[PDB]
Amino acid sequence: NDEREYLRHFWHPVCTVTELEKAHPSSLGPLAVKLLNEQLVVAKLGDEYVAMRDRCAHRSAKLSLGTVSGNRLQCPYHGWQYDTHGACQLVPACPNSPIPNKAKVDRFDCEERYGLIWIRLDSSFDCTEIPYFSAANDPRLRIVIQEPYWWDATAERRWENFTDFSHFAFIHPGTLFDPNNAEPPIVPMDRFNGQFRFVYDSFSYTCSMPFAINLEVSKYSSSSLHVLFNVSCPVDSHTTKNFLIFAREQSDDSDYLHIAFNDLVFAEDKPVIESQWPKDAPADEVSVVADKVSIQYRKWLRELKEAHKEGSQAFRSALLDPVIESDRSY
Amino acid sequence: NDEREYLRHFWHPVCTVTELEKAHPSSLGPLAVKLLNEQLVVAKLGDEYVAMRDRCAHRSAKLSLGTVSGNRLQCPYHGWQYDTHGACQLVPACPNSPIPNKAKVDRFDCEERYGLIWIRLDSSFDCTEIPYFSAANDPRLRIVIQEPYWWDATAERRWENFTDFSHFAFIHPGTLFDPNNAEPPIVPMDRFNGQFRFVYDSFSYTCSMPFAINLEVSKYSSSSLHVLFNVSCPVDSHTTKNFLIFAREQSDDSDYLHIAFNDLVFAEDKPVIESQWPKDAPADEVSVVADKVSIQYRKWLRELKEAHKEGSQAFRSALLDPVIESDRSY
Amino acid sequence: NDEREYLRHFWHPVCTVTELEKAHPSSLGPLAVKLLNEQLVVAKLGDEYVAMRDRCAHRSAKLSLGTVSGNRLQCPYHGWQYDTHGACQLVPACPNSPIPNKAKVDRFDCEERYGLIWIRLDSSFDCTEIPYFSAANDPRLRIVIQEPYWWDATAERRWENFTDFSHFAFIHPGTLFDPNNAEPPIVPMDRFNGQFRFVYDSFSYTCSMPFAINLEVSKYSSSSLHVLFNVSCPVDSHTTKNFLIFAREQSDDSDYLHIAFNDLVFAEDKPVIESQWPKDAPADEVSVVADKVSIQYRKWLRELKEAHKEGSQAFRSALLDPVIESDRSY
Amino acid sequence: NDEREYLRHFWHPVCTVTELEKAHPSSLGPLAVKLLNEQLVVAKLGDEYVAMRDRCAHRSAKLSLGTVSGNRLQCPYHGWQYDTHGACQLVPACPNSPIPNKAKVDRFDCEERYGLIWIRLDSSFDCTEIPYFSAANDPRLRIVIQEPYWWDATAERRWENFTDFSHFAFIHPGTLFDPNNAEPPIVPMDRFNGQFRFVYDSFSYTCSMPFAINLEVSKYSSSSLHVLFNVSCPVDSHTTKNFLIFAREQSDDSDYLHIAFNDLVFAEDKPVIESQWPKDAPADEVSVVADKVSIQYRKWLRELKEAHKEGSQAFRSALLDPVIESDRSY
Amino acid sequence: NDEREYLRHFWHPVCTVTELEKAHPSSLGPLAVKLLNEQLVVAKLGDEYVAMRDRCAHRSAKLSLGTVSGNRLQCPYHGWQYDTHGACQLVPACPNSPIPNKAKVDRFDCEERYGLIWIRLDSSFDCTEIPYFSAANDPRLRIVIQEPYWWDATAERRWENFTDFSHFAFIHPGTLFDPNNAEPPIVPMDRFNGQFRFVYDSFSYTCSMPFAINLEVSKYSSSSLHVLFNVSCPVDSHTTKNFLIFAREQSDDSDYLHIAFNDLVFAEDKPVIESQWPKDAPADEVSVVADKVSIQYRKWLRELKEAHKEGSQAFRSALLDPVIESDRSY
Amino acid sequence: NDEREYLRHFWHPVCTVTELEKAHPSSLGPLAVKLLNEQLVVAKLGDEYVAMRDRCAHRSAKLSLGTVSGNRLQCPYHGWQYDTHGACQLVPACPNSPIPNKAKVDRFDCEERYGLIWIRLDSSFDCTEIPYFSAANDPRLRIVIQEPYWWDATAERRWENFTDFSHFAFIHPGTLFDPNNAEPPIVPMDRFNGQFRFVYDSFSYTCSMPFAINLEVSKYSSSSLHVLFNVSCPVDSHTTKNFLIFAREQSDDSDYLHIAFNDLVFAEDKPVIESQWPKDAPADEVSVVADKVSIQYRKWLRELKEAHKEGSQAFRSALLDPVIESDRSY
Ligand code: FES
Ligand code: FES
Ligand code: FES
Ligand code: FES
Ligand code: FES
Ligand code: FES
Ligand SMILES: [Fe+3]
Ligand SMILES: [Fe+3]
Ligand SMILES: [Fe+3]
Ligand SMILES: [Fe+3]
Ligand SMILES: [Fe+3]
Ligand SMILES: [Fe+3]
Repeated sequence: NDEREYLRHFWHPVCTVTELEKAHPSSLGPLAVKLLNEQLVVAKLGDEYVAMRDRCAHRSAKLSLGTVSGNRLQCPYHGWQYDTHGACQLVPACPNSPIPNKAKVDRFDCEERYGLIWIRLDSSFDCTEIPYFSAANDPRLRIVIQEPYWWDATAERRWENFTDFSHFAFIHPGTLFDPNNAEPPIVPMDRFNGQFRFVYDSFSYTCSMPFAINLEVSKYSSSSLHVLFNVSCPVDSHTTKNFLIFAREQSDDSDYLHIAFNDLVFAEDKPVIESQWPKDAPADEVSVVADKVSIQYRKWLRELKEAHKEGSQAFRSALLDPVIESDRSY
Repeated sequence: NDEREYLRHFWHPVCTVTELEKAHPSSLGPLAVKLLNEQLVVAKLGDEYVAMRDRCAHRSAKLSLGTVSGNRLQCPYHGWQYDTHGACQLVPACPNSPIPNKAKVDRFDCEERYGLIWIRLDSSFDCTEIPYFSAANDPRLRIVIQEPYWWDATAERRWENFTDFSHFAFIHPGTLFDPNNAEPPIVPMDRFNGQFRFVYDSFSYTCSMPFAINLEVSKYSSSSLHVLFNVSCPVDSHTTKNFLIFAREQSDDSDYLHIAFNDLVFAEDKPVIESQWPKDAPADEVSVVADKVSIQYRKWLRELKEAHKEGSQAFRSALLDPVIESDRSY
Repeated sequence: NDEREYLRHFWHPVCTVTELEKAHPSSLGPLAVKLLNEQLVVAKLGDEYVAMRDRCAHRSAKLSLGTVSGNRLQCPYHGWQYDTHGACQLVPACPNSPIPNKAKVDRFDCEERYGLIWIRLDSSFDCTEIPYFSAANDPRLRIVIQEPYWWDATAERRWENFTDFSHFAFIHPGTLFDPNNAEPPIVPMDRFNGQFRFVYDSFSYTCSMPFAINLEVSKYSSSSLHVLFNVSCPVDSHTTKNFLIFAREQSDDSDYLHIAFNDLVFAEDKPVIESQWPKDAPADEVSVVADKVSIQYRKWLRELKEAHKEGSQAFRSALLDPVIESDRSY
Repeated sequence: NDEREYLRHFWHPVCTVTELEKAHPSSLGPLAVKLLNEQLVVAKLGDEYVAMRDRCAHRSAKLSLGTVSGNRLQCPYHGWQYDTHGACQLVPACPNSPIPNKAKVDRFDCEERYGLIWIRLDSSFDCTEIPYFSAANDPRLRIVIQEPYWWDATAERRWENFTDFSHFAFIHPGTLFDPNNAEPPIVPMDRFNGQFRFVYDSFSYTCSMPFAINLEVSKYSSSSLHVLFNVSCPVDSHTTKNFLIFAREQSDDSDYLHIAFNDLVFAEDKPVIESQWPKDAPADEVSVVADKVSIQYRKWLRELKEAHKEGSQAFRSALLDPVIESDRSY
Repeated sequence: NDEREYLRHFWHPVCTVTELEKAHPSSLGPLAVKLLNEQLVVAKLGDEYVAMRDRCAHRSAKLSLGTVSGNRLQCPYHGWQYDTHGACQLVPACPNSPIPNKAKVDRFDCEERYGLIWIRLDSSFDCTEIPYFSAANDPRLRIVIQEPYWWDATAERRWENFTDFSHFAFIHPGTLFDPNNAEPPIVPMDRFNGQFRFVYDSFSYTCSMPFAINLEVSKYSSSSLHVLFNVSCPVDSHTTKNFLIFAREQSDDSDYLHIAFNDLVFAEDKPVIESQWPKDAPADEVSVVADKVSIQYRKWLRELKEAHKEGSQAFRSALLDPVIESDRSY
Repeated sequence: NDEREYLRHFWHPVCTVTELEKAHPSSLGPLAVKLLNEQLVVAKLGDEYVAMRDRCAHRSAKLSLGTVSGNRLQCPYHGWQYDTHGACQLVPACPNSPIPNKAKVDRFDCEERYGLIWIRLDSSFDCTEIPYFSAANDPRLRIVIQEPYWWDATAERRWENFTDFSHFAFIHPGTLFDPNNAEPPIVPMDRFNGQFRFVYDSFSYTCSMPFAINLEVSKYSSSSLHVLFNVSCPVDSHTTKNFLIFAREQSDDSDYLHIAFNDLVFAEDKPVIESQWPKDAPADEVSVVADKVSIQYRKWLRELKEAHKEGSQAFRSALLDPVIESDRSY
């Protein structure tokens, strides 16, 4: 249902690498996944992470109950095998007949990065990249990948909560609220290279549109820096599979000191954000000046929506044209 | 859809008072309630039981997850606070900024009586009143408020089961059937003051429309009184939250003796009334002579539903115009 | 919804006889059954098994919560009695007044055979008959009736699964796959007397349309016959209630030896056939040559569907007209 | 613990035959049974039903997790095979070396009768036999074997419950109590051939000691006989596994008509008999005159207990010596 | 097991009055209860709360599954009736025989007070009274009786927690810890009339030995007073059924404002107190000067233990001899 | 009782390091653990993994419910704090009073190695060391620490299952059985340095007594290594917490490929080893030639158990004295 069609051009994370390896005893998958209400299967065929529609072209069985055979995905029902382009190469019942030309299942751009598996459902605008994680490569940093966490909220609403400042005092009094710096500021926001960028005082955001946040917290550079990377998988209209990867300089402490803390603040948000109805933000919400980030976010998604209808070039401009508001130089 | 629109003009019970006090440790509420598919929140602000739509005007969190602070209801997300008129009176993020005029939520007529909280969603026709309970104030009687009991059944069908005389022999054979009173009488039924009134020998029904039933019983076992006040709340298309208050003259025995008995009668009804399908009674049900109470009630509802269409006064007339069939005065 | 209407003309099994006896302590029933999204009640009235809409004419209660009384079915709410023709013959509340002419509930052809209760919702074409079980009569044979097994898949897909050959190697490797007889044959299929007939080499299939299969196996081991009779009740758009009656001539062994093995092959099919989506076979399924039985079955159903809209005798032609493709005498 | 040792000399039922067949997909078993706090395994070896300690000689694994292999039982751990005499005849790890003389597990008299598997743990007295079911042979009769029902009560208390008369009015008011035959008779009891015999007026009891009851009912309605055969497996100190086989000559009705009614009377007994504490009847129980059957049963058990410590032929006397109290010919 | 024998002379609460009325639809009971490992049944026979051993003298069935008939308790098995002295008065099976003299079940002192039902298992020292609740009678005070709450701890350990001062800072930081008055004092303790008495600054304890606490909190008499009455039922060696009744002057607020708060502080204690092992305080616990109350408590229980062995007069002295430590005059 | 007393002199693993870090959000612990029926608490105080009895010296709360504060473990009840020696260093209630000398809890030898935490309950014989893991430090190998897996089985029987050669054909037929290596060899077994050593062709076992097993495998499938280190922890009379660490040379594949495989092997063992009864192997088990490893191990344990009785040095000798059967050097 096509108010969300523009979302198909972006790269979305569907599972962790370790979720795929855990899925089937072979460690190759297949793993079933759902993205923007599409039912897909992921599997490692050879050296490629391949993503096809989880529906076989023959009698419509789910390839995710199949098995990986060599470099192919084998349907569990009558054993057809599919190659990295989703084409059937073996029909065991008539191995000497021709393979019908329609014996084919849709395939989607599937690439690994940062420890997660990303899928891009519609490549026809050739102008979106996998979101940016600042801490990959940086060898001073230890990187932990938390289990995915699922919310009954939309990627847009989850996004907005992660970049929200006004809510600390009420949802996170014990864990995030700084009573001396109690009231949030207004900050300039830049569009650059498909990302939103803004800073605090020091927290620095690089939000690859639509659903990814890259938050670099430094302790006025004195101590040492901490990076949060949080991206929402729009599973369906009501649901998100949410991924948090975090990196830290100070690696001497326990990973589960941080994992529990993150876990805690997410548990504080979840019941509120899930309560918001209607699940998608209607046009009768009343804002005030602290909501700059949420408004600017919605402004740009609307433009990306309209730009999409106009077509490829319009969308490329909408996404990548810079819109600088601050003094920082690019 | 809006075939139930007329029902919004009546007072409906949403919860017992204890339910609201129990809902949150402050004993002030808030408590969430569903009335005719509407999501509402109920709270004690100062001296008032207040009812609002359970949806914040900022970013649409459920206020039922919030907390009562002072004489206002404070949202869980960013702590906007709403007064007894549903107007925001504090935006914690910009305390030195003026509150938007649209920063308000719908408020509803909300009044406590008999130990229950009543809400009127539409007050425009200004002509409905909270059902009549005969045993309030009468200091000779001991009143008990059972816990709400829920049925997968509509308020109309719950009402028809309660005033039905024909089911005693079959659903309640060992608890309410009188062997040599096995065939039900046809009875005069008057409309007075927006109530149905009729008796049976005694059993004296005073049913404030649409969903309340007040049954006084001058026992053939006592020469002393016993009173059943039952009111169905239509929470949605398929289910009711049902309330039972009963008073008794012979107040010397255990409350639970009668509570257990009522609970058993309802247990005998419940499966059968839930089995009735469609949930709303269609035109092809075939009534008989002994269904006089069923018929008059469907007739009055149908008239009231029509009157609602033709506007305020035609409704006030269909409710309040008297119609006498028996030989009593009023 | 008129897409499945032609199926109402066939006899469908809804329950075993032992199901009807177990369903109520009388052993006469009533038992609630669902067929083609119709809610029905079955009860034993005298010497007849009769079937009615499980919805009482009076106030729409479910007669399946009622009791059998002599030779009628008694609604649990107000006690109306319905005879074998679905006619109300007693109304307790006015046992003298005349019973209305609308005091009837629809009655459906219902007759027991093979230990199953079969229902024909539409009899206006008068050309359909209960499926053919080869092994009734045959006193050389022991007949076990397995308990109904439910799947989340449609009767057609269930059917195509039962008659499939290509799948043995992949979902039944250790239970049905013969490595010698590893690749599937294409074999003549006859239409005779409304049944599909075809044979293997020694497996003889007789398939009373649409959802019944009678398979005779003259195993390559001795002179010891085996018959499997499998038939799918289409209870709604997504689910089947399936029955299996099996007969064997080597009958000195335990029934549970064959029940376990039967159950195991069904356990292997189930997750896969259930996985198939959409539940109903769409036009974009790619067949190969080995799918002959599938494609001929689907083609015959289509003729039966479109014969139905023509009228009575067009259907009877499409169903019963012989169409023989092999050299066998009928 | 030597308080219950005399019971090891009787045949006790441990499972139905259909239990043994259902317990493993071969239908040969093995099935684990518990009797008099002994853990046993039952399996079908060729034409014999054999019973062994469910504890393998080698490393003490449970043979009930094993498989039947030809005419032996195969331990699941290291594959030792035991024959009908409980002797190991194969040791895979050294199939040439001599099998030790201790490579044996205890074997117990085990023979099928009436559709049940019966076990005699001690055969050294050679004077006990499987209880007497009156209705085997009788081709006028249909014999139903109900599924075993478990109670948390001892076999004696189960027994005294079955033969009780005073309780009908209070736990079976609506199912067995006759208000005409309201008060219980005292009736002669004979000991003959190791059974208690007594009759009512038309109920004839034959009770093969200790825990079996054969009750024949020539009802006051016509010439239609009914037999109930009930027997308690003492599985430990606190619990019974009880069996009921029932036969009827009026056999045109459903089995489930009698199974439900049977089950209902047992449902009524169960909570009460289970409530009795201590589970074993202490000396301070106060009888009245109507407890004749109870007191004679308990007295006979005591003689059987103390005859046991004397030795073989003292027991056989106490058990089999006739002791007739009525005027009937044996 | 007889380290706890002295406890049988005290009055113990076993249930609330409303627990007895809820237990059976008659509102008369019977209700089963367990005290110091004794299995008892409570029932209202006439105007008396009667308590007997929950074991019938005939065949050992539990009278708690019976019913109250007139002024008697009727066993559920064979219908014997027991009067307020535990004597059988009716044997329905031989209504014209003599009633055996042993047809009797033990009866125990059973009296209601404060809304609870108290049982005294051993009256032979005639020198213990039901604990003292300061707020009964006082008409300025509203009295609420919370549902009983069960802990896996002993009455002695639960007692000591309720009178503990040192633990606020750690188990109740959010709810009871007063940071300005952070460290506990040492207070003089008096023995008077079987009660311990001590005060704070103002909290005033009157602990009727062994297991009852009566805590009067006044707000330096300025505002208004609040009374907590908490008593532990020593169910068995590991378990307590705990009763809290509380009274307040200020009755204008919700009962469930206090009930939730109490509930909260109990939830804070429960997992700690349950963790203490061994469950009974062994002789190797190390005390410090803040533990005066716990030591003095243990000193007196030991003396009551020894006094009991010496006999009645010794015990009466131990319990009632005054031992004044403060200046207050008696 | 103290037949397992000798086991207290060995180092035993109680938890993985992550288990301790995960146990409480601080990542410092505490974590409760049971070792040989002893209740202990483990925490990271400063630089040390500390193990104490999980029982406060004040009033016996479990310190595992407490929190780590500074370099001490703080009790949940009154907040006594214990240093790395189990001595209380702070009594919050009387900070200006001296701490009692008996205010201390038993402390135990506690050391981290290989990612597990080891405890030695008795250090008096000072002659045991933490088991040997061959693949620590070897930088060519990738080490994985599985989650602890629990078995209702003793450490002795778990060990015997792991070194057993005779069960492959039966418990693991499709996962570890080699068809033409179906009969197990008898092998030389040496005692060195308190370890059993033996090989099989290769498979090289190094089993530090009593419960550790270090198995190196130079594959016949690779010419590269794979290492299994398995150690059972006896938590009580009937159960074990089992640890598996494995290293591999070919580190290029998914950890989960092997994790899933190990988990499947254990799944095949588990039911069978749990079925073994009695839990501790009695003298009447009949061993055969192929049980050489079983026999030598029971022999060495029995000797060690005896040596413990005769004192420190006789034990140190029975553990450490070498005994060579093969032709290798050491
Ligand atoms: S469905 Fe995939 S092979 Fe038939
Ligand atoms: S959503 Fe309610 S205050 Fe922001
Ligand atoms: S609804 Fe069936 S009898 Fe009235
Ligand atoms: S334990 Fe039974 S074969 Fe070894
Ligand atoms: S047990 Fe109480 S009457 Fe028989
Ligand atoms: S019990 Fe641990 S500090 Fe008191
Ligand atoms: Fe947040
Ligand atoms: Fe009713
Ligand atoms: Fe199949
Ligand atoms: Fe009975
Ligand atoms: Fe406390
Ligand atoms: Fe193994």
